[PDB]
Amino acid sequence: MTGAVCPGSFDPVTLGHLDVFERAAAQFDEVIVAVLINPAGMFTVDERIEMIRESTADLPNLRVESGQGLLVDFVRERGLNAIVKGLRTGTDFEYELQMAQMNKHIAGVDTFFVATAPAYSFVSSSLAKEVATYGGDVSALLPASVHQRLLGKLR
Amino acid sequence: MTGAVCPGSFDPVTLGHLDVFERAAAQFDEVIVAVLINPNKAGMFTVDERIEMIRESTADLPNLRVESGQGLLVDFVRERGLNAIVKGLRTGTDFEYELQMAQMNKHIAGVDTFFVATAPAYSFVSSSLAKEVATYGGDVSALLPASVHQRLLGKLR
Amino acid sequence: MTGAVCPGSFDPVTLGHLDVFERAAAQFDEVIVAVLIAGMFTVDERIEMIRESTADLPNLRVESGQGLLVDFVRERGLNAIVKGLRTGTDFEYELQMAQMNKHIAGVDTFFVATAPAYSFVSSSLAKEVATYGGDVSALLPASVHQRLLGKLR
Amino acid sequence: MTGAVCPGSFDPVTLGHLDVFERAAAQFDEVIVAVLIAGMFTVDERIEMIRESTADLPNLRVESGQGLLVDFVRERGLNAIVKGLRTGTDFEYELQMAQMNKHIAGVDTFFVATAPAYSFVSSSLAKEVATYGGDVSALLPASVHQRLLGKLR
Amino acid sequence: MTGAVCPGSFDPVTLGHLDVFERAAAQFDEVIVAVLINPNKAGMFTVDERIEMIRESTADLPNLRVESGQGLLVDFVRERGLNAIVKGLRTGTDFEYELQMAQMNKHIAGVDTFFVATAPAYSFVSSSLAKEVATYGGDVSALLPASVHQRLLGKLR
Amino acid sequence: MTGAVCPGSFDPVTLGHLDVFERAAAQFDEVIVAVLINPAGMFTVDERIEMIRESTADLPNLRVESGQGLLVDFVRERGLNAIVKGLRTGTDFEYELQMAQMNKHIAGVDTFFVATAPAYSFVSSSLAKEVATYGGDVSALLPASVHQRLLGKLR
Ligand SMILES: O=C(O)CCc1c[nH]c2ccccc12
Ligand SMILES: O=C(O)CCc1c[nH]c2ccccc12
Ligand SMILES: O=C(O)CCc1c[nH]c2ccccc12
Ligand SMILES: O=C(O)CCc1c[nH]c2ccccc12
Repeated sequence: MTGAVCPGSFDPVTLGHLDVFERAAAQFDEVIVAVLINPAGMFTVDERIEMIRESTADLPNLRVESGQGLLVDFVRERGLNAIVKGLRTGTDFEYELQMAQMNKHIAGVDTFFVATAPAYSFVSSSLAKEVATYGGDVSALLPASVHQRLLGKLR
Repeated sequence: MTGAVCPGSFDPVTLGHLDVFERAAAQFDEVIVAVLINPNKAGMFTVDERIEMIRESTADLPNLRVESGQGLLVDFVRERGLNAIVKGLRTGTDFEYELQMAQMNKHIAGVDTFFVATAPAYSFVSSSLAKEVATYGGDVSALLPASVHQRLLGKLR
Repeated sequence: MTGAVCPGSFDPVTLGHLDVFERAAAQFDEVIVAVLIAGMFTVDERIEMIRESTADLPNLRVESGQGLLVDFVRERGLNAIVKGLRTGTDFEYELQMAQMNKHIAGVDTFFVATAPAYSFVSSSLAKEVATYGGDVSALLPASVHQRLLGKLR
Repeated sequence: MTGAVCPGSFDPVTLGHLDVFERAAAQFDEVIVAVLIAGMFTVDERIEMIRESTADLPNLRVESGQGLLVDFVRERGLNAIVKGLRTGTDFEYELQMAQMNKHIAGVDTFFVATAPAYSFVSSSLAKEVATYGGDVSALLPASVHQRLLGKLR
Repeated sequence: MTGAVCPGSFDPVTLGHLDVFERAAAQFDEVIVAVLINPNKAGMFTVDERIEMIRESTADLPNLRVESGQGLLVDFVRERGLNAIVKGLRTGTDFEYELQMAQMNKHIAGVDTFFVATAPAYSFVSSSLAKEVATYGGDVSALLPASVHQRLLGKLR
Repeated sequence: MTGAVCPGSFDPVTLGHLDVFERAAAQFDEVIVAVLINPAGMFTVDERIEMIRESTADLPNLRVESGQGLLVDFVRERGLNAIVKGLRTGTDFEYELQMAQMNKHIAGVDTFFVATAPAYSFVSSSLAKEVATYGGDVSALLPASVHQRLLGKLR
């Protein structure tokens, strides 16, 4: 039985994230989305977890959990040793490569990167929030449920 | 039954490739190494030679097999009932041009591509640079499996 | 009297190229597509395919050329190039030619990011995929696609 | 009726920025420099410094703004941004914002490669160097440089 | 009498830094490690601690010395009668932003900068990532000299 | 006594190359410019060597020699173990990094990279030849003597 962890802050989850979740769930027997609790953002951890669960309702082999500290501990504690992450640019690859090599060195945990779907290559949680704050329409870039909650926080 | 295809020309296979094979074999139920052959331009090693060098250095990976092919990689993948490619990457430059091919492959056949950063120690080895260095007498013994190094010197002499 | 030149081999023109043409036509009074003159299509064929695909762009025209792009540009009274860009790698090598062109002829180059949907399309990859039976119909203008099938079949 | 907006904080404007302004003014009928509103200079100060440095550009004006750049652009009847670029790293992060801006408001972005001589100048590095006594006089408009000395001395 | 300055905050020095020091010491008659201290924000280690960790792991480099400084690097370099900086680089992204600073330093003071690719084995270590990983309990003993690892754990506990 | 080798095809030498030569000569006791003879280009090896010698007449600690085969053999045969090369882009760095790591691995030879002077960041031997072929003026980008010879070959 194979498995991977998809880590992030997901504040909020975007369609870019969801695309990665879907592709991981299609290729591994089990996927765990790991939501970081940090020393902070727009949505509480529980809010983020619920938005991810709504968006991944049709992925039966994917579950969502929170964690803190070293990601490789979160991964190994659950019997796995693979991370799956989405990538948008060469710059992304160079920073993430450092962390991937470090994670493999310290804990034997592998990282698999997947290129973003072209349609979602310019979406990030940060930019979506920023645009929405000033009234820009980001409804095509977020799951439907997320866009609903986001308008709420902003009002 | 999960599975992935690890493609390349593997002319010859390097320790960087082998590292990628091992990591894929650890994470997928089956792995197929796809040895892509250009029917127009012969490489240094024949198809038989390429496959033998890979098999000899992967004997301890019981869920990996090696097959050659040509034409579209996505056809090789789909005809085996799979839809994942695993490829090793060294640089940001690598990521950008492989990004193009992965998006195209997803578009035309729904095949996914997963990239892995190769191990630091093998980051600077490529089949082509190993060949070039060996051609002019440089020592590349530590970058190639034992199944390769002396066959390579043999080809060159 | 603003104007820009959109250069390339366009063998064949793709929807990525067409997107750039449309954006250049929307921002300059005058756009010329400059077709460089052994690929798949003849110069006349490439010109025709672009003309077919840009009929709704009244301020655009298509011409062939040879030699330095800056001479093609300057001989038509203009001094700006508009070119599409996909990657950072693209930017760094196009940057060298942009600075060279500015240096030798005072011709400016404006780059525009490809539309997300065409980030992975190029003339070369479309031909390669199509050659092995892959469906590239969503990546090429309708006219082009039929013509491409013909060259292969 | 062509036009483009050149955005930034310009704290202060550098010769790199000015080069881009001049190139945009040469290719569009109308250029607006958009100054975003705790840096070194006040908004009024930054606006003044740019106006001083662009007196020879008759089709350029300088205005301050807040919020989404695309709204600043659209509210003035335009839909193009012109921005200067130094590196491939620059292109990849600016690319994300360019595609976002096109998506949300249909505003195009044209990038231009910095002049070779200004490849290493930025507002931040000029301030940092000047703060420790380094001579940045060859990298800033004459007016700006004097004003900068004043803020430090 | 040739010479180069190797700058950094070295908070703490890593094996990647040490590799760069050794390569500079091999190619220049004298090398000065320049420990740059921000008078506004304290790092994890004091200036004394940073210098001691560097000295302890460079004892076999007789043409290298260690001095702290602040403000413009080019002033530190020129006041010692030198005009070369040697810096290690990992990525293309590293090269682009260090490129800016090297051009600026050449412009304002005529100081040259030479970059070296760090060794593959140390490519992914940085002072900041080593600190972050150690903070949350990860094992970074193989990435730092002996002079550093336990002092680091000490700071953290 | 310190030393470095500056390798290339130099077909022809540009002001970008010369800038690198000057900076190497200022920092090492001895510099050797190594001109590759290849399996080819516009200028013969002897022509290239003479153009480099004219351009570096004021660098007494720099000499010019031809070589073939493995660069690290050329370097070690002359008692040195350092290469100095100019770099223009991050892309350049990524390709050259591979070769530098390989050269250090196989022969213990170090490589030091130096960023191009801003004024010469867009010049290359290849682009200068191409531009000159079609009548473009590249005289500000090449040593004076080189531009003279180049016009000759083209006529
Ligand atoms: O955003 C990421 O890629 C990593 C998030 C992350 C770091 N440590 C973690 C521990 C538990 C869950 C998530 C994380
Ligand atoms: O592909 C490109 O961008 C350059 C094509 C090109 C070079 N010189 C040219 C002259 C005329 C028309 C096109 C060209
Ligand atoms: O620096 C930039 O390129 C963006 C500045 C910017 C964002 N929103 C803006 C609104 C008005 C004027 C300027 C801005
Ligand atoms: O162009 C380069 O950087 C390398 C040229 C080169 C490779 N092997 C060489 C051997 C002798 C002289 C030069 C060379």
